[PDB]
Amino acid sequence: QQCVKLNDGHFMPVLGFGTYAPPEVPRSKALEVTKLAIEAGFRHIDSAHLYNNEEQVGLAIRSKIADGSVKREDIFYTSKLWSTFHRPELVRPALENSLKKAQLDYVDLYLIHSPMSLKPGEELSPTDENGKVIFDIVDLCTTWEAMEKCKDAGLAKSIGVSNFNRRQLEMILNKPGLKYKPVCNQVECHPYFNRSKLLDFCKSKDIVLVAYSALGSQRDKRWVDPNSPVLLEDPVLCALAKKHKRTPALIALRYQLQRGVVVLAKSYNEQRIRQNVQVFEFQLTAEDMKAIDGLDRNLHYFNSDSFASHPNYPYSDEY
Ligand SMILES: NC(=O)c1ccc[n+]([C@@H]2O[C@H](COP(=O)([O-])OP(=O)(O)OC[C@H]3O[C@@H](n4cnc5c(N)ncnc54)[C@H](OP(=O)(O)O)[C@@H]3O)[C@@H](O)[C@H]2O)c1
Ligand SMILES: CCNC(=O)CCC/C=C\C[C@@H]1[C@@H](/C=C/[C@@H](O)CCc2ccccc2)[C@H](O)C[C@@H]1O
Repeated sequence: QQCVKLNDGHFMPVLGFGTYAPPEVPRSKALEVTKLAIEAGFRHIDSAHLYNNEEQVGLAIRSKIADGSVKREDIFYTSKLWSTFHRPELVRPALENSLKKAQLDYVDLYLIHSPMSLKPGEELSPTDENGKVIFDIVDLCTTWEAMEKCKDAGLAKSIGVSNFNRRQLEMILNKPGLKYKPVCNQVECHPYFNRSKLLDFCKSKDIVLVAYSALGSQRDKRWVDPNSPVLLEDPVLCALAKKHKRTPALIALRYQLQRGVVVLAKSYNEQRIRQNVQVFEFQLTAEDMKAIDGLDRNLHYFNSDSFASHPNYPYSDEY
């Protein structure tokens, strides 16, 4: 397992474990799978306030340190600030609670989960009588400045963003008095949505692209595009799998690794968890890479169309 140096000087394992699982999955599973992930070789763990699993994931991390398997410095742990906590005065308090939940002194990375602000309050998804999500209006530069203060204090080793498009990134990059550039931009990235233009832009600013839904997505009927094709069923990925004697998932992950993208992989299956670390055991040829590049269809699995009205909807621009 290799790492990538952040514009922070910090190192980020290029292979990360995705801890999100739908609410139907017992909260107890997050604890077991994260430990299995660690034992399998994962050193980068991705969590968030939205996942409602920080206590478990954090406990899983501390259990692996306690049993002497790893050192805190060996694990790269990240959490995120939910959209209902974008308001400046709510940022540090959010990070501290996340730290308390995980029982950690610092988070390796803290991200602004999404540029789309939501009504502050208790609800993760505040909605009106019509089931419509209530938006909020916040200057993300102030959210970022609060983010910087958390790094100043040592609560976060690095800080970055997620789901930002070029315009939104430039906004932070061009902010006067900027103290810290985001070390990354975690976005949806897979062969059907390879984000080539955004990727090249991020590299030009020394911002690493971290891919999520890299194995497709979990395809939750509540949140996925019903008409979207199944990535792991792709005939090209499957042909490549056969050629390399690997799996479509391994092919999709390796693709990201070779174009300089940090890849996340969520699995709550012990055998698939262990299979996923095999992404380091082989490599795709330039022609393999070329064929995969051609699969891009600007497809995002998240069925967000109903939020395109949000002024900060990231998918309104080319990239
Ligand atoms: N910031 C954001 O907006 C955002 C959005 C979405 C996700 N994320 C993060 O990124 C992670 C990954 O994204 P995602 O949740 O869409 O998941 P994903 O990694 O695209 O999910 C892959 C799905 O494929 C299956 N899988 C895993 N390894 C496999 C293998 N070797 N062969 C065949 N199937 C395999 C898994 O099912 P099994 O569990 O059955 O193995 C899993 O549900 C999340 O856990 C989360 O931490 C961030
Ligand atoms: C467009 C790019 N994606 C983004 O920014 C991130 C969108 C939020 C993260 C994940 C998408 C959904 C989650 C849905 C959450 C909704 O309740 C709130 C969505 C929302 C609407 C308006 C403003 C902020 C958030 C669900 O838990 C599982 C599924 O994965």
